[PDB]
Amino acid sequence: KETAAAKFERQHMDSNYCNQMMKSRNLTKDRCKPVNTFVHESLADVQAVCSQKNVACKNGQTNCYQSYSTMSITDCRETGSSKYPNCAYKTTQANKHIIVACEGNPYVPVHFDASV
Repeated sequence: KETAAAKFERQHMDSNYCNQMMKSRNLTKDRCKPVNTFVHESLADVQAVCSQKNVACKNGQTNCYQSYSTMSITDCRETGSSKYPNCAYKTTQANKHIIVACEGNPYVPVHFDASV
């Protein structure tokens, strides 16, 4: 069973698209997840953000880090009409800075806090 770091990778890493990938990565096989972001950068370059700019997370904890550069991301957002089993997503591609919460040793991303 998955570690938090493994779950982050299955849910967000990817070095219509959103309906296909959300199903493939087991996000919408048994529920419709409202939002999810996929990052199209190498895993090592996303893991490298845990030593970049320290910032407060949305919740006030301080183990969040913002990437110095923008990264290629796809945002998947459920339509207003979506209902399990027929989940449906609006796909938006963008190049944005990512903010991840990091934990562990090695200190690696375990939550996607935001893109900016």
